[PDB]
Amino acid sequence: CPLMVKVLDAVRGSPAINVAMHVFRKAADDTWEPFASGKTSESGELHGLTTEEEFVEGIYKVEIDTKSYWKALGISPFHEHAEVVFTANDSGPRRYTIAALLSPYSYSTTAVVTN
Amino acid sequence: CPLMVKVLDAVRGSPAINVAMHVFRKAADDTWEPFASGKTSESGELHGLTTEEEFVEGIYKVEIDTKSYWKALGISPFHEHAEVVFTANDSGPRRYTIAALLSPYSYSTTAVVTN
Ligand SMILES: CCc1oc2cc(O)ccc2c1C(=O)c1cc(I)c(O)c(I)c1
Ligand SMILES: CCc1oc2cc(O)ccc2c1C(=O)c1cc(I)c(O)c(I)c1
Repeated sequence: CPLMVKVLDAVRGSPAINVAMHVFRKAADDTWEPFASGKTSESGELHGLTTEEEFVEGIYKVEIDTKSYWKALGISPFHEHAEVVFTANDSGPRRYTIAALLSPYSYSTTAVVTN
Repeated sequence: CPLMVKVLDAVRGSPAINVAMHVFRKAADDTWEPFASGKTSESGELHGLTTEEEFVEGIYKVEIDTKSYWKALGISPFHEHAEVVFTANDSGPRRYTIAALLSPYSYSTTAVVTN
């Protein structure tokens, strides 16, 4: 699993379940082409987005549909989405977890990059 | 001052000085148009980006150049930039402070919205 996304909810103290997201890879003309997408599981995790062979060096964007999540909970949110943009680099074997902790007017995102 | 951006450095415990950012506004054809830009001062704040009359309803994106900030301190960070996308002024004019707290592999962003 070269790339996994985990989303938590800071209002309810729980995984953020059924959060949709799309992953994009930056093309040579600086546009964003779709790469993978899915919705978080009951654990707040989205697995299986890509494979080692496909996940080459480049700039990637994860767009997490936080607005729909808060709307489904009846809570007014600030952001249209949470966007995480990063370069994937080959420095030995690397697995990436992109994590996001969500509140209606704030989010915190980190990366856990391991071998 | 309807739109202000404040950036802090979580490694040094200080304002993040000389951080460049660009603000965009979504046009009716759904492209991002340039709206304003600037860099943070010694206080970590960027004031004066827009005016009440120009800052109409719309979807705005603030792209904060966090990568250049960390690279100048010798650090190779995870993110290319921090992106903040939000609908503004949908219920009348408000004042927005966008805040970002930066670490090399993580950032937290919030908004303070006042009437
Ligand atoms: C210390 C855990 C943690 O704290 C945070 C605080 C934040 O503001 C934002 C994100 C996190 C975050 C995670 O990224 C996280 C949580 C779990 I549970 C995991 O299994 C994994 I992998 C990663
Ligand atoms: C970048 C600003 C900021 O972002 C954060 C994110 C967090 O998760 C926790 C705290 C902060 C935080 C601040 O400490 C802060 C905010 C304002 I508005 C200030 O006027 C002053 I002085 C300090």
